[PDB]
Amino acid sequence: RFHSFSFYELKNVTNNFDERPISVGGNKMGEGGFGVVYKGYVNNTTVAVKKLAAMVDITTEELKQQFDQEIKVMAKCQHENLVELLGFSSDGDDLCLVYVYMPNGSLLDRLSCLDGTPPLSWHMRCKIAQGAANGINFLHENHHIHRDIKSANILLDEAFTAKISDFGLARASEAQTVMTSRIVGTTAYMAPEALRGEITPKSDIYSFGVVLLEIITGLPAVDEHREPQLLLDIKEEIEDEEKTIEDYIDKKMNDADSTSVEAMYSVASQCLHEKKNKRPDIKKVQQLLQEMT
Ligand SMILES: CNc1cc(-c2ccc3cc(C#N)cnn23)ncc1C(=O)NC[C@@H](F)C(C)(C)O
Repeated sequence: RFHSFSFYELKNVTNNFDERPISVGGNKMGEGGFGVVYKGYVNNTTVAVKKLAAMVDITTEELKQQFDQEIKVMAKCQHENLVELLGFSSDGDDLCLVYVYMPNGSLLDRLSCLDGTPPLSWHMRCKIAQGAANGINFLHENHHIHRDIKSANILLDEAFTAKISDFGLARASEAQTVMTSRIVGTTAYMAPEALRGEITPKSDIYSFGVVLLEIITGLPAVDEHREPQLLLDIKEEIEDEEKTIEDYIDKKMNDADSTSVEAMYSVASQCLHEKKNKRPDIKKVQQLLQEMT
């Protein structure tokens, strides 16, 4: 179970929600469409505090439903490859979620070496891939579709254990795929059918395939000042025999052998089937990654 903080704790331990980035003396550690994440301290524990906010176009009602989803999901799902929700504040007109602080931040930022952190070794990238898959597997076995799988939502503890975060968009799975009029996610990560409003766990797999390409290449999922602009189009250029995965391997690594890299790439490529029904389910992905080390 959880703890019910009021603001005055959360406000006051985040330097009154100091929105300046950590690196310039504030408390901001990251931000997304649904809020800003702040560094705080509760008792003797460093925490991450997410204060919700419509950073994109969405309703207060939608924010509140997302807040309630996250609690509901976290109340049911405890696992070492998921983040740990300590508690929340609903006090007044501002919603906060409090988590155990993750000392290595997001996988997106570590693949970028943001703030000067050292590149991830191939050995740690394999541990991260296996961990994220274990976490997704746990969600699907508990009949939850994540719907927002991306490197920004994979956090890393001091041993680089991968932790899936951000469950406000999650949905129960079951019978047959369902459709919604509200299309959510980050387009560079999204499966075809999810772009069309279909809700299905197969879309989590596709998104995980993109994360695996990020892990192998260190490239961003989308980059305007790059060609191609979309990472997932790398599969088409390798499949057309123009290039090979080795042309794209991240150079900021000295411990990556061709055989394990091709094994990871092969998994990513299966995940990235445009046809939803040709993709491996998460159990299969998990086993493929286990066989790879
Ligand atoms: C995005 N960044 C963080 C996020 C989090 C964190 C922990 C749990 C949760 C849950 C959600 C949600 N929903 C969002 N975040 N979250 N914990 C730390 C960081 C961070 O920036 N750590 C510092 C390092 F990066 C380093 C020193 C190398 O700079």
